[PDB]
Amino acid sequence: EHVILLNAQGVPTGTLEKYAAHTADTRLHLAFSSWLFNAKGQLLVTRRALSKKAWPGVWTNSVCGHPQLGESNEDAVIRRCRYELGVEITPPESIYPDFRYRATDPSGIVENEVCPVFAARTTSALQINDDEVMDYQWCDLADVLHGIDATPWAFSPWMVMQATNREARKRLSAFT
Amino acid sequence: EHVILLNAQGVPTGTLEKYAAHTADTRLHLAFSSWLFNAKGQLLVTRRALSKKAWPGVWTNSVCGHPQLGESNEDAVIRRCRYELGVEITPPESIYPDFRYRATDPSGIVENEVCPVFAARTTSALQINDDEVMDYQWCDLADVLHGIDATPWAFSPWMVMQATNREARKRLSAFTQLKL
Ligand SMILES: [Mg+2]
Ligand SMILES: [Mg+2]
Ligand SMILES: [Mn+2]
Ligand SMILES: [Mn+2]
Repeated sequence: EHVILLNAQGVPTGTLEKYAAHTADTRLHLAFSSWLFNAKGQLLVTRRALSKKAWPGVWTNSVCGHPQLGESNEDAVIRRCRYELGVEITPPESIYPDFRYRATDPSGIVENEVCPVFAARTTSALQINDDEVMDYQWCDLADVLHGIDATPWAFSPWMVMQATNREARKRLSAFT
Repeated sequence: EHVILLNAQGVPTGTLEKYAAHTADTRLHLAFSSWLFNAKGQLLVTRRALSKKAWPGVWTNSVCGHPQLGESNEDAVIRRCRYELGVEITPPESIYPDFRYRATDPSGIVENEVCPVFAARTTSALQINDDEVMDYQWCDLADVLHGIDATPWAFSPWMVMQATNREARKRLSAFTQLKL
């Protein structure tokens, strides 16, 4: 797998192997973030495996990943949902198209991404890939927002940023 | 380093090497838990390092540890605060002396402990020890308590059990006063 390097204006300029790409000096690249809800409207929150290079063991929104060259964001979401969670989903919907962020994890590993945000509903049972996900919780979106608002440090920095953007929170609040 | 083994009634029967002790079938042993507040009354919350054998990478209260032979529970608090956090403290106050818990961690390691709970003030700057703590935050107690209420699964189970104990929570609240 790779990541897609982006210039200032967001234009793809080349690629890097994905593992090699995330370092203390990560360069800007393309990503996505997804928030998954089940048919009952519960939010899936996941805990990243301790083997992930960036933010291992961190609670976060359902699924993130890295679109490959010429892959649509919707297809990347679908792909990683299958890969990380063995789950089938409805067509992903746009909830925060212009999200972009840079952050450094506790060991000094940086994410630096153009990271459009989506939401979808699961249409099958999860089947967990424990190389990616070490724990998960189905919960009310309302409670998750309360926890994000009270102890943001207990969640990934991008999950906090996405959830605290007015429009994004508005749009996630509707999948319930 | 060892742990002090306890029987049925809470009576020590011997010691066991610490690493060897914590397994899928951990025996009952002595521990402690401490909640630390700075002068301003903020609570120190910490994130266990990824290398901890039990609940690695989990957010929790300030410091937990295991009294050793000849050591009082309070001196163990003092020692671990220095070892894990580099920090000096005021005399630890007993806020939940009867706390006991058993729990299995995400990879199946069991903790099975008599774990009196304390609170104290820090009196020096932190010098975090990265072999034990990977992250930390100074917070308002109320915020932490709201977080635990909302998403209890995001924290260590013992942190949540202690914080929702009415008596222990009242003492935690007393430590939020600003103290020069
Ligand atoms: Mg991912
Ligand atoms: Mg400890
Ligand atoms: Mn990335
Ligand atoms: Mn123990």
